[PDB]
Amino acid sequence: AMANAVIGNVVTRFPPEPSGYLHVGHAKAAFLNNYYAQMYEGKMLLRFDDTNPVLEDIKYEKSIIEDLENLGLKYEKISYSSDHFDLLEKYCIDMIKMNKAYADDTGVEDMRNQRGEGIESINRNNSIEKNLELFNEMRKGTEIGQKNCIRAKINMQSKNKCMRDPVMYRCIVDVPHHKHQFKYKCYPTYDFACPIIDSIEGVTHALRTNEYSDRIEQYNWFISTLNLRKVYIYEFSRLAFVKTVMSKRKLKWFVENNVVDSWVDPRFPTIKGILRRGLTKEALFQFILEQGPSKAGNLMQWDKLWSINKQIIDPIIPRYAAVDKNSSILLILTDLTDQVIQKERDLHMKNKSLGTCNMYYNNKYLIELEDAQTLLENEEITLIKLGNIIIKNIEIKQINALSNFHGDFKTTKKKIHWLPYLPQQLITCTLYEYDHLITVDKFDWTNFINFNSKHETLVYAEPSISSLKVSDKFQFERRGYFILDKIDPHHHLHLIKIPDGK
Ligand SMILES: [Cl-]
Ligand SMILES: [Cl-]
Ligand SMILES: [Cl-]
Ligand SMILES: [Cl-]
Ligand SMILES: [Cl-]
Ligand SMILES: [Mn+2]
Ligand SMILES: [Mn+2]
Ligand SMILES: [Mn+2]
Ligand SMILES: [Mn+2]
Repeated sequence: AMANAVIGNVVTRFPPEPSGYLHVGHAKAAFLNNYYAQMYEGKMLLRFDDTNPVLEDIKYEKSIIEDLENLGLKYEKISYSSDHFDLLEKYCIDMIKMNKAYADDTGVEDMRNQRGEGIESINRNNSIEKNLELFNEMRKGTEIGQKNCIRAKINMQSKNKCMRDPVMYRCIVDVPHHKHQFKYKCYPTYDFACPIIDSIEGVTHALRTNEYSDRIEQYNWFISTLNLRKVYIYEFSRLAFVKTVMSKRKLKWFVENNVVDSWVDPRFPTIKGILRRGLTKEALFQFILEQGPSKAGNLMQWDKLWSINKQIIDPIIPRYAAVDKNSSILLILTDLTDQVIQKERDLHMKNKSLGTCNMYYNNKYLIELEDAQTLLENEEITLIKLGNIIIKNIEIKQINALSNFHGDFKTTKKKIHWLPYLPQQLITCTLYEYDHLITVDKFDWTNFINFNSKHETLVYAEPSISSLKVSDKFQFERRGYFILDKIDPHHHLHLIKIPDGK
């Protein structure tokens, strides 16, 4: 819903916590806020939701910004929740002075169960000036102040657990804030800060994953009680996948235990990781647009996302060939000579926009051991993109065959790929095939870790693959889809298999 949205006057905002790397969960949010803003020719704010102190190992803002650019999402302005602390304090005092907030020194268990059973706590009827004295205590971070929090005074008998005096401010004196250090001793809560900040920042349409509770009634109460400009708020379903560890504790465990090497490892749910695994932002965004709502708590399968991605990339990438380097066996076309013939072929047989490549042939070829051990004497097979041959004797250590290129491809059922036996021009490559880090769909947990989830293979590839640049995607004939990840000394390629949904 873009309720009462007006063309040219919509402002949304994407509000990630600046305390971690962007991961695919953020995906939906980042896109939908951009989607709706473009639908209405409006603006999308980027607000780092730094409302409470969190110990950070790195300033994550740069990472988030870079990933957002890598998704084509552009935003009008960048703010911090923390930029409104002074304003938020002002409003908190106004709340106290309208008798719509009180200080409460009741304990956490007691408070939780009085909210459960609906008992208004003793302090609910404090005087305004007592509430003010206590709030200043919190602002100062004294003993008393740390004993206290500020709650909204709504309705403890309400049907909705979120309207029974939610907490608005808290006193945190020991954890530093990633921007203001220990300058603030009290901090607003998410529930109090979000409506206020959206309102004063110009947001017309706040978008939020459904948290299964009716925070909406609360949001709205805050906005009306304070007499602020109204913000519409639409809840959409969270996007989460199976076999995906999204918990920072367990992610850090992986990283510090050398199960992965960085937070950008392709088995990780970070945006950098999944792009590195070969996903297109087009695929992800179309997946989001096409998936509809999801019951709170449901996890999606990866297969549809990768199938979308395959349909996207299949028509716009070159097709090259590669064989297993240590097990490839030699096939000799005994009627030809070792003169090296070079023919122009098309990089895509059905998309000449990608252009041409050079193909080399000789009397000597490299074919797959599986393909090889499938052959039979006097069997006429097809070297793809080249022509047909008839096998003579399967010596498997060698295969001898005779050329017959001018015959038709129709009468042939076996159509194998190949590499010209030119070791000084064949390109050596490492293929990485990744698997999920956990064996289960959701959560003694480390006993479900797939430790051997990075399979490496050495292959030879056509010389023309040298033309590829880092991050290029392509297809290996009868092998699958890959993305160039790294170029090494002596043009050794590191290639990551892109899942295809099958
Ligand atoms: Cl609470
Ligand atoms: Cl939804
Ligand atoms: Cl955690
Ligand atoms: Cl790595
Ligand atoms: Cl086949
Ligand atoms: Mn920071
Ligand atoms: Mn010769
Ligand atoms: Mn010929
Ligand atoms: Mn495996």
